[PDB]
Amino acid sequence: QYLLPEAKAQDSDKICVVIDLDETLVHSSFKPVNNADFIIPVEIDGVVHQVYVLKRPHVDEFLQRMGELFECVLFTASLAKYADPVADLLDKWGAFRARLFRESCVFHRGNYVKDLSRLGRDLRRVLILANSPASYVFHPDNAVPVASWFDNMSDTELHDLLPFFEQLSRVDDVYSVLRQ
Ligand SMILES: [Mg+2]
Repeated sequence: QYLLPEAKAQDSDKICVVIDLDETLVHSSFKPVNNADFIIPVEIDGVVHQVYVLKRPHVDEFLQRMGELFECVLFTASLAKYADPVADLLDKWGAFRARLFRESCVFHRGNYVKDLSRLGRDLRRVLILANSPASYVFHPDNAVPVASWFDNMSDTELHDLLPFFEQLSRVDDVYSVLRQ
C-alpha cells in the first residue's frame, strides 16, 4: 500500500511537495529558549519534557502560499508526538494534506531517507524541500535544497525560494527544470 491515499479532487492536478520539518521550517530544542514561538510538552518514558520551538522567518507566508501552489505533505524523521502538535500550531491554513513521520522513512546507512517512490504520486510531479541531501538520496532530481536553520532571525531562504516554487508549481514535469 502507498504512503498517501489518492489525491482529493482539489489536489490531483497539482504537484506534490514533500516538506521536512526540522531545520527546514522550524527548529526545536530541549534547551530552554526565551521568547519561543511554541513550547510543546513531550512525554518520554513517562516523564514530560518541554520542547522549545522557533519558527523560521517567513514560514507563515511560505506555508500559506505553498498550500495553494501544491498538494503539500509533511514528511519528518521525527516522531508524531512531537511533530503533530507542532504542525497543529504551524499550519494555520490546512496546507498539509497529509503527515508522515519516522516510521514512514527508510533508515539507510544511518540516515532517514524520504523515499518518494512509496508516496503514490507520479515522480514527474513530486518535489521534496529538505535541508539535508541525506533526506533525498534516492531522489536527488526531485529536490530543492534549503540551508539548515537554527535561530538566525535574518534568514530569508523561505521568502527567496517562493518565486522558484511559483515557477515549479506550473510545469508539467519537474525533471524538465531540475534535470532527469
Ligand atoms: Mg530536517
